Amino acid sequence: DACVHHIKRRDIVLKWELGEGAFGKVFLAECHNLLPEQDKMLVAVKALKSESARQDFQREAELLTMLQHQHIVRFFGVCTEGRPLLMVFEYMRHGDLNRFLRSHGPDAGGEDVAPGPLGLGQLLAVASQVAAGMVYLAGLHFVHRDLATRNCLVGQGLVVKIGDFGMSRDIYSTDYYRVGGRTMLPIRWMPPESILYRKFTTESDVWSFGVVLWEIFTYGKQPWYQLSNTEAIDCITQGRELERPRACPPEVYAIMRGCWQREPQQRHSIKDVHARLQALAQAPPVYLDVL
Ligand SMILES: Cc1cn(-c2cc(NC(=O)c3cc4cc(c3C)C#Cc3cnc5ccc(nn35)C(=O)NCCCCCCCO4)cc(C(F)(F)F)c2)cn1
Repeated sequence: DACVHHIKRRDIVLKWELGEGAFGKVFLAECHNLLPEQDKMLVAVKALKSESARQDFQREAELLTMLQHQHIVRFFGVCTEGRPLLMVFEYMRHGDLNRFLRSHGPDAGGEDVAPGPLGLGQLLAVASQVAAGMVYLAGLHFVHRDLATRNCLVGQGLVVKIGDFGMSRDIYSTDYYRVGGRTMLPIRWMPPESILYRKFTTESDVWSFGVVLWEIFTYGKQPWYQLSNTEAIDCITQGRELERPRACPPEVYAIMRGCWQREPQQRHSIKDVHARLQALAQAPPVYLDVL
């Protein structure tokens, strides 16, 4: 049921590689006649590799065209015209959110970003945008299962959008727990009911967002980095919480804990978390200076 848009291979011109995963690589490419205002624009093309993949390929592209929001990474279509199989994405020049945060933690000044550490309003801006994307998926009633900064992209103008890599399992292999197995769980981002009861719901995503929110104010630092995977599981199932980041106001840390209520339905909705963050984000400097 291909209701997903298609792109002729001839309109796609690979320039160079951006990154690589076990199951695929990403290229920067020129895409002609894709958008009307740009006769030529830049896209990020993912090439695959398997009959399991060619069948899997269709499923994700259906999903990707399906969820299109202002804070979900734009998905233009696919090139099924012969092989290799391609997926055409909007190009986000600042890379994933984790790299971006780490590059602007203390300790340069560029086109989109002020010199040195990201400001409180900027840190809040980044968090607000991710929330909105999670608000969208929650309305669509989808669960991300792997919400982390490594799966969020930053675009020119400091635009943050949600994606689901990758890539993530490869470049950030230290962020996953290998179960034998043979799968991998980002245990440091998962709530107690997911580690114990193996349940992943919408209210499991707010827990993930708090950890993402934690990540943002720690400038990309891994949660429970001082702990091993087994030791991390212990702390999480025993109700121990991540300490307040230095760059995090007591007002904002209260939001994290609201996402970290042990019982799934005692947590706040993602609509409610986004609203508090956006207000803080849009808040006048005067209000934030004394925060
Ligand atoms: C089971 C299941 C999963 N999903 C599901 C899958 C996805 N797919 C991806 O997230 C995805 C996947 C991927 C690339 C991109 C993305 C976006 C991009 C990119 C991109 C655009 N500009 C740049 C600039 C630099 C770099 N990358 N980019 C860079 O430095 N890249 C690093 C290169 C790593 C190479 C490995 C290839 C990884 O392959 C999204 C969602 C959802 F819903 F979130 F949108 C859901 C649905 N069902």
